[PDB]
Amino acid sequence: IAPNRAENAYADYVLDIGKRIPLSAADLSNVYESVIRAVHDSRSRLIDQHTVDMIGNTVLDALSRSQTFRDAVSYGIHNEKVHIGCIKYRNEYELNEESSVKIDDIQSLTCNELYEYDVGQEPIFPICEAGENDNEEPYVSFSVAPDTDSYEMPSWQEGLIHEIIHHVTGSSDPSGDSNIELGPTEILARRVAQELGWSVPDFKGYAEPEREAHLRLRNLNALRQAAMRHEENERAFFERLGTISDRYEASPDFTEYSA
Ligand SMILES: [Mg+2]
Ligand SMILES: [Zn+2]
Repeated sequence: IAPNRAENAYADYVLDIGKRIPLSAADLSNVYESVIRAVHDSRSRLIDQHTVDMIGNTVLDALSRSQTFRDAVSYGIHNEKVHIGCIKYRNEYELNEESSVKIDDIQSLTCNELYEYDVGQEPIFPICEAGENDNEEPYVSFSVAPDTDSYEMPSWQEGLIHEIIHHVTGSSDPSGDSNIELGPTEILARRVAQELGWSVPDFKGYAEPEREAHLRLRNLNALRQAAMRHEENERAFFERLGTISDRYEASPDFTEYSA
């Protein structure tokens, strides 16, 4: 009898069961290829090439260097969860209701209104979730990627791994809001981060105020950085973010930014 998917015990269950049938080198090779394909096919729903690359780098690095991630992934493949190669990626955002910002839509946002608000009143929020589309195909929506070498990068990577773990292990977050338990999804993601040398803050609970503040500020900064990357194409940037947030396809070739 397995632990419930929302209890901390579920994390160790997943790893124990996952280690029983390890990915062969050929198995891993094929998973590696499926992820590359999946991420490449995610372009039409990601904000920019940088984010495409970073998602790819992050998942592939985790597969290459983290036994925990490989165990979680193998668990999913052999125990009727999501095969990681089936997962596509998106950068869906949502207007913040409390914001004083006066805009009808994400498309209308400007770099300015993004920088004229600190955490608490920021104009938009990323949607970070493991969901499924109409055809029941799994996707992960997550923050745009922060700049290479940014403070935000390891936390962003750990958070991305977190969402994938939902899919590939079927793990949940804690049922109630807690300051002392992380839940099995976050537990696993933290182990992966530790194995890969991603420096993330040592939080105790999934809903700890410091954790909530950290995430919000990471997201705001990742978004500011992403916008600044496309400073010359400001309208194109927010229009694409809106297109994706409305659940439409944008150019898989990012022609909106083209020289
Ligand atoms: Mg709208
Ligand atoms: Zn979660």
